[PDB]
Amino acid sequence: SGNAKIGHPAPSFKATAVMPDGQFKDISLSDYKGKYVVFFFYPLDFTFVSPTEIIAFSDRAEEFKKLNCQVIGASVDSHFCHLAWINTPKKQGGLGPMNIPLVSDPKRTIAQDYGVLKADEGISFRGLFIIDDKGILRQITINDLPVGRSVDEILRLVQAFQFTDKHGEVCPAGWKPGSDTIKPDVNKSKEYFSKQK
Amino acid sequence: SGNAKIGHPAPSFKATAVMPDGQFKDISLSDYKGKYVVFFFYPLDFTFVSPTEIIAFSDRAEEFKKLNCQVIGASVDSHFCHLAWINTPKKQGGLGPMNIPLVSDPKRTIAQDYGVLKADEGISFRGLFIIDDKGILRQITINDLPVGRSVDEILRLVQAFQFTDKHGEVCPAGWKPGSDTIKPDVNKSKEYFSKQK
Amino acid sequence: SGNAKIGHPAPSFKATAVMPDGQFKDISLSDYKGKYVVFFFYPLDFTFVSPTEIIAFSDRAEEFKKLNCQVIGASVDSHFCHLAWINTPKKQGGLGPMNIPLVSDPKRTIAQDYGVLKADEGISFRGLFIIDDKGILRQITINDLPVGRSVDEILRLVQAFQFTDKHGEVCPAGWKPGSDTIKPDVNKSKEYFSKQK
Amino acid sequence: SGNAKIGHPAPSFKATAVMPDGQFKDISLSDYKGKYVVFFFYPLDFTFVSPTEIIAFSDRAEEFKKLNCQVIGASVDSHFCHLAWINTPKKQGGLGPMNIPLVSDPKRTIAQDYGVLKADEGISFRGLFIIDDKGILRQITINDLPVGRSVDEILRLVQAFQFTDKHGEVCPAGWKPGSDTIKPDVNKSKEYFSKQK
Amino acid sequence: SGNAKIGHPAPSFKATAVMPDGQFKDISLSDYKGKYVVFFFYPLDFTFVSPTEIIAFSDRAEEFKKLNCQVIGASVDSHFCHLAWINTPKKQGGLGPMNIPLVSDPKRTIAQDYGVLKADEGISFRGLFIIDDKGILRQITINDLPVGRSVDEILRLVQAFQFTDKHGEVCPAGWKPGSDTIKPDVNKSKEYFSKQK
Amino acid sequence: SGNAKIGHPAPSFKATAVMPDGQFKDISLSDYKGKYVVFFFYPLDFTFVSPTEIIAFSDRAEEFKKLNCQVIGASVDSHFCHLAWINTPKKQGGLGPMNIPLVSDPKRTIAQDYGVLKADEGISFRGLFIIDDKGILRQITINDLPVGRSVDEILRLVQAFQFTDKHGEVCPAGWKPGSDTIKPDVNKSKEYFSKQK
Amino acid sequence: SGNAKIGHPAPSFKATAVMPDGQFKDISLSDYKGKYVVFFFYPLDFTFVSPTEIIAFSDRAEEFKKLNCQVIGASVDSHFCHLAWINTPKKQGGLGPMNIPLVSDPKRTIAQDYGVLKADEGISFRGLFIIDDKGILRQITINDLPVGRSVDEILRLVQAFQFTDKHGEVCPAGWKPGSDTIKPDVNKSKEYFSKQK
Amino acid sequence: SGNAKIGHPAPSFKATAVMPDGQFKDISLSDYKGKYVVFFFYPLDFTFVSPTEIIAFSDRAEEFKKLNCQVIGASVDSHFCHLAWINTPKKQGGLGPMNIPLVSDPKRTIAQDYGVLKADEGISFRGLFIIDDKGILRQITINDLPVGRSVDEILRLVQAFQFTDKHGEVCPAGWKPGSDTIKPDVNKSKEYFSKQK
Amino acid sequence: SGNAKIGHPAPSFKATAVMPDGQFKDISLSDYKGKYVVFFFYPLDFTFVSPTEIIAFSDRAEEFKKLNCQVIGASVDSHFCHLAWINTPKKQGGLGPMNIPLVSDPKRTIAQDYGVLKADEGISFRGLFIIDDKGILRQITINDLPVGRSVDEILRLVQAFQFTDKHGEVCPAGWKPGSDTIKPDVNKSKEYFSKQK
Amino acid sequence: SGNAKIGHPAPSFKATAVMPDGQFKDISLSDYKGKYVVFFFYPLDFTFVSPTEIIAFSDRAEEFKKLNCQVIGASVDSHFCHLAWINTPKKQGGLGPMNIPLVSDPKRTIAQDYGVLKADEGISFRGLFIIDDKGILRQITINDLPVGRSVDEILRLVQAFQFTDKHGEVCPAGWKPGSDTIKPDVNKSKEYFSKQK
Repeated sequence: SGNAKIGHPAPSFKATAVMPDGQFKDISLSDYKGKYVVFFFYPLDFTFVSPTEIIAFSDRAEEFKKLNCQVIGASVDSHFCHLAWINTPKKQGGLGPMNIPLVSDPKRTIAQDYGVLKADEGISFRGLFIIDDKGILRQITINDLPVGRSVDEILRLVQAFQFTDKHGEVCPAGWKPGSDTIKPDVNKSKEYFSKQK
Repeated sequence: SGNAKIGHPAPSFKATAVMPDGQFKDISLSDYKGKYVVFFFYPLDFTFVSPTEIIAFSDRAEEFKKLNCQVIGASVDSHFCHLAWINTPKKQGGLGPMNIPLVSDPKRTIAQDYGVLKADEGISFRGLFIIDDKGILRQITINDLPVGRSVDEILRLVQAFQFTDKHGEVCPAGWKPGSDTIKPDVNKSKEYFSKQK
Repeated sequence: SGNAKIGHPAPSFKATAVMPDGQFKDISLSDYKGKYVVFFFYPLDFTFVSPTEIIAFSDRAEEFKKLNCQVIGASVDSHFCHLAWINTPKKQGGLGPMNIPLVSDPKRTIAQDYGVLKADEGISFRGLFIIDDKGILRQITINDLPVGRSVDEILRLVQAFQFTDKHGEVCPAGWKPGSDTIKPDVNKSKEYFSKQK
Repeated sequence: SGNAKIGHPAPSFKATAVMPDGQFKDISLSDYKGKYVVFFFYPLDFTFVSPTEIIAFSDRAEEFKKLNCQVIGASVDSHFCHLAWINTPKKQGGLGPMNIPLVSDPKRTIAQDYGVLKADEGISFRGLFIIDDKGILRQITINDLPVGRSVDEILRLVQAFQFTDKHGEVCPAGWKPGSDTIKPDVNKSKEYFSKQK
Repeated sequence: SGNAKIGHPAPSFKATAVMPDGQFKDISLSDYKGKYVVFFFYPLDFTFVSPTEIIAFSDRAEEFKKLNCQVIGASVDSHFCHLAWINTPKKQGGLGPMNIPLVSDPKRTIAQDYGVLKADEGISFRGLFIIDDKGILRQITINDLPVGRSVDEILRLVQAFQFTDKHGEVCPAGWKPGSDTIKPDVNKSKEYFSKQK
Repeated sequence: SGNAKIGHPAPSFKATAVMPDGQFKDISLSDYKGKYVVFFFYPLDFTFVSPTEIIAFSDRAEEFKKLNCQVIGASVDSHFCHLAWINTPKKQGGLGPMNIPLVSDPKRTIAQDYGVLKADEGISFRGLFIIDDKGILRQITINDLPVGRSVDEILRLVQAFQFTDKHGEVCPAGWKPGSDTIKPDVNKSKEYFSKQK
Repeated sequence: SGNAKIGHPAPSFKATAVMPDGQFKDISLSDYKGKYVVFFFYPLDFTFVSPTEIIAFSDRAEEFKKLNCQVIGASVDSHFCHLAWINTPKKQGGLGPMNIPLVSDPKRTIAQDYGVLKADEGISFRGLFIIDDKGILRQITINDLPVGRSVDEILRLVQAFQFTDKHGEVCPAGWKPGSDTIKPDVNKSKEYFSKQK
Repeated sequence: SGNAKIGHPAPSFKATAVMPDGQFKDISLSDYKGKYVVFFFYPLDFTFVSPTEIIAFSDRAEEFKKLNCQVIGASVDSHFCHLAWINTPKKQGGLGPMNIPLVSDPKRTIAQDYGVLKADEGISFRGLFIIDDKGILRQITINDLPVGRSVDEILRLVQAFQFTDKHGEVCPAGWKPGSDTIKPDVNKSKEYFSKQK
Repeated sequence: SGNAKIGHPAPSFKATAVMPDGQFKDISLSDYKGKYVVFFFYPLDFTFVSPTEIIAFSDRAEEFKKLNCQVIGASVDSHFCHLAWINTPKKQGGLGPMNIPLVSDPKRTIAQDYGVLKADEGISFRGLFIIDDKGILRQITINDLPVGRSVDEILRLVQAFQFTDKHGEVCPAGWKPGSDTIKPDVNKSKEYFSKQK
Repeated sequence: SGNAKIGHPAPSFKATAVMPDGQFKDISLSDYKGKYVVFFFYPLDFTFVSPTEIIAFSDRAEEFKKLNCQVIGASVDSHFCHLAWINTPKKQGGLGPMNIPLVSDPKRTIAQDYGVLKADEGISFRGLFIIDDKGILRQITINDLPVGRSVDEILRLVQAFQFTDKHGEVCPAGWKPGSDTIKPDVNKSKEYFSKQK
């Protein structure tokens, strides 16, 4: 969990990234205070699972946008290496044009802060972080190096967390838009448990 | 995450537990050595979101068993409390009969070892952990209190890691049984991008 | 025991509690300045000796009210577990309606502060503390698990104390209202010593 | 309480004491292993509440021997001061012939180990420790100066404990020889709850 | 010696004492400012050598008042014990009426302050401290437990110092009033050595 | 004071001294085991109250030899300074021949051990010690600088100590050879308190 | 400079490199014990001054080889990066085929060891070290980011060092093969200075 | 190395130097802001590679002045040891007149600050630091004792840096005045790369 | 050297000396500010080499006066000792009248300061220090115990140091008044060296 | 001063020196255990007092040779500076043919050990140390820079010590060969003091 604890302000940071239009702007998590943010880390540039999951995100970038949610990727590689990677063709193992910002963390501080730094390699694991509109860490997901994440599950989550923040109800197990939620009140909750069995 | 580090042995533990046939028993992580384990904490017994997750896991227990994987719940609550809750009918917010064991971590030391303890409440967060038959932790998943987790996603994840553990290939984003995988070699990986891109 | 010392103010604390009217409320020791307080811990909820000790106190609650004294009980169990227990009938091992508020000490801090923490189990022994309307500890009592306490001996004590408070005349051994008291002076004490044998 | 923790070996001690027959003699708490012990402190000699306590314990010392229970009393006063006090007629604030032994804790180390020391004046409060035949502390009772203790209650305790020892069964609230006990098992306990109320 | 240094101000103290008249009165060493003071300690109350000493001073008291000198004795025994001792026919070791005050040092602190505390026994030694009107310790005497002190010799000392305090001269070996003295000047000294041996 | 504690062996020492026969030797406390010793310091050589005090001893040397007691003097002055003082006419303020050994402590270590070292002046106070044949410190006497000490008094003591040593009785206050002693026993002591007045 | 000190063994290291024949190999600096080594660091990959420096070395490699001198390049970038770079057309800013191993140092330990890490960027400066066939560092050269080094100069140094390692003489300023060298003696030195200056 | 880091203000210093014009003078690196400074250390006065190195800089000095660059030499040798040497004809090994100041560092503090001190001998290595007009160090060159340096290379470097300084373009390897340079921009850098092999 | 640093303010001190005109006086080194000072130490009083050294300075004091130089003797011996020793016939190993102050350092603090205390003895080595008219120490001379210093050499030194302070010229080896001195200039020094052999 | 202490072994050292026969060699104070040794420091080569001092010792070298004493010079200057200055003719300010070795102390650690280092300047005061054939320091002489030492005296001192070590007598002030001495015994010395006055 590093220094990022769920329920608390997510570790801040200011890094150089590759915007969805080429060119290098200095992005800060803080610049998004007001929008949800799916900040995810991936191992190394020019590897395998990575391009598959980072492309999967850029492509669906719109779906997240319709949720006032800004996705943001990051690795320990330099921005120059990031650019070179996006220019590389997909069929060739590259990312190709991106609709998502890609952050570089060559100090590995952003990594240490989020506790996803595989020290023995100076690499970061497949950590994903869902921090909300106010800056509070709401979900954290880490996978070992051989297994990619699921944009769908991560979408489900954001919607989920966005619901609760505005309805004072809680999302039962495996909730999805339309599913039954429940009132977190000893009495009021029985209106949910009752219609179960 | 506290002490649990993906890629290393999952912190061990010895704790009292209410087995599926009712009745207590001292359980140890090691006991389950040789098969996958999905260890998951939930804040408190008699709550609202928790009951849904725990029950979802119980019922889907066979699915996990087929996957040669043991599901184990966990909470700071005492076994006496656990039992009492399982003994409460579902329509009253109770668990009902269980197919899974519910460990009890009253010294809050286990939650500690899994960096899932919400110190300001002596209660754990909605953290999940999947460790493999060799004892190494392969994936940490943590949710803020309001949003329940997804059994399907965990199943996907277990299947994933298993696939990679026995095949020597890696799993692309969103991978599921049937999907294409990518040979983690610089060259032999083109056979994947050459089409799956 | 712990930070609780006979003579000095009683370790402060603020915890959630289940109010007599079956309602959650954050209570503080301090909110009782001006009244004597009998603060007692009990191992766990849904146990055996314990339910006898608190119904004892809950039933004979008026007897303390007469003596302007609040009886507050507490264990490390969640206020959800607490309510659940009070909702379990007595013939089934429950508590049934209470006239005494029950407190949840999940972070174990209150038990640690009063020295009644049974480390190796994250449980509290059966410690009872009687505190005067000024807030300073007057009498402390701890029983090992198997042996429940005596609601009469507390009654006796809470009375003997309020007596010394208003008379500056000490209570001899086995004292009870009506019993002869002895004057704390070298001479005015024989008025008690000669009148015995 | 000090180094005195219930469930653990009661703080050892070796002091000079004034035997029942007069005659001084260094005795050690270990000397009484194999027998239950009622070790109690009293503020000072030639005081008030105190003698009412040590004679009461001395006279009913019979009932304790009938329980293979040794009673020992102590104060920071020297042994020469204890003899002089047993040799001072009751009717004059004195003790008179003693059945139980009184130990002198001049260096105050014993009061410290049991944490009954009232530092602000080199005196010990009214603390009582009922320790058993194995040497483990089973009950701690401590009183503020103005209020003497109850030999009946301590009797009840020394009785209740020995009961639980030999019966692996537990004594409810207010238990006294004859009254129903309860058994520490979710099912068997019902036998107790099923009745009462 | 603990804190008592010759030539420096004697360690201050404020203890409860049994006054010559009979009542208990807090007394501070400073209270006797302006007067000389012979302060002495004795092991215990109800001992042997001790009372003989205490009695020697309580009587010769006048001789001391003559020398504008206050006398005070002390032990670690309580004041209650102190009184009980004076209220004991001197025929059987009591002290009987006292013209001197008996100081109670239960905290063992003032003793510690003079460095006459026999820690291994929590009892003081036969320490004698002569501190003058200006409040500064002028002489220290300490005897093992067996042998008492000498009111005579102490009287010679008090006498001696006072002399030098006024005449700016020094008293040679075993000097009693009326004996030659010597002017502390290389030259003026001759007036003594010449008239001597 | 210092390390020299009453009850334990006197701190050892090996210094250079001027023997009663002229010429120097290296003495050690130890060289005197089996015989009582009276070790006394004195401020400076060629002073006043000092020679009066020291000559007093060399003279009565015998009365001490008779008690199998060796007397030894010490100051921070070199041994050459000692030898020059003895060769200075008594009338001139010298010592003249001596029958007592005088040791030098030019490193103040012996004075520091006995805690008679007036640091601010690098001079030793008027401290005297009496150590038994077994070598343990029995009495310690220290006077400020302007007042000598009585040989007659430190003679009585040595006799008082040798007595208690071989008789099993204790020398009351003011004891002197031939005076009433008393047996330290609650009973066998009354043979003394009774025959008082 | 870091842990690199001319005169002592150059800091040992083992990292994954990309060999000339393409292909990854874990190289260790000891692997070349026996031949001179010109180890050099360069900022990042896909930069400017850097690739002009690296291909300049790959192209002139044979010159070093004739000198039994292994050359090795290094940067913080991953090996997958170093590979994607060599597989980039020189005109495209790439490196093209390479004739020297390019080590990866993602943990910045190697940089830190040679003290060429630019902390504020986690990028290495343009540092080059030339260590001999015994493993000891003989020369260190470092340039601020914006100015590339000069292969000619390196060549000259390697020759000059090798020259001295074999001719027991020393190379003067500006020296190139076939230039006047000098005897490190006070006399044969004149052989240079004289017929010269 | 030491306290000198390229990118930061070059360690400061002030020491006694022999001006090119003979006669002492306390020089300070700060006296040179506004202009580049090539600062070089050398082992010892009256050595071999040294004279050739310093005499070499002394001569080409005009080429540096041309470049608005001050050159300064330094050794642990005194100012006197220095002068004597300069006042020695080259044919004998001396330096002969100079056009460069020679700093003296008997304290060895300037060397430690530059990390060029050879502790085992209290002599420095052949370290040369070229620092710019703003005080910030730009290049560090250190050779082992046996091998002299190239005044040519320095020259190229001082030139190279001055260039990058004034032009905002980067100098490829080997770069000399006239040589091609690249625009440090992803795109604009291409107009140089396409012009290559 | 202790704190005695050549070229630094000689260590200050205030001690009780024995003035020439008989009698005692608290003297300080700052008292002699304005004149040169030859502060010499000597082991012990009443010894051998010492008096021969001190009466040598006493005897030739006028010569040091003619240079505005105060000579001061020092020893750890008390001022009383000093006086007795000066008041002892030379033929008897005494000093006889003294025209020089003899300071007393019974606290060894002054000796520790001039680092000449022979700690393992309490005595001091034959150390002499000559400090100038500004308080700065200009020469330290200390001999082992059996070899005495020579007043002549000390006179030569004072003359030389004073000379230098006046003519800003250094005195060659062995210099005496009238001897050829040298100008501390590289050039103007040839006036000395060239006029040599 | 430093680690050099009169009466203890002289701080050992090993340094390269320039033997009288020219051309280097590494000597160690140790290479002399058997011959007296006069070791002297001088601030700098090519200065002023210094030369006059060392050519002074070098000339009278035979003086000590016949006293089995070995003179040794030293300074921070390199052996190279040493030599250059040696070959420098006296009339130019140089030394010329030496008959004494001149160790070199570039580490400035030998001066440190001899507490003759002048830190602030990196030089060493004019300190001279005469150690005996057994390695123990006997005399330390240190002058401030401007004033040279005196061979004559040093010669006198070596002679003195040799005499004391050889005859068991001590040398009064200004002692020279032939001068009489005192037999270091109280009475025996008397045959010296009488021959005076």
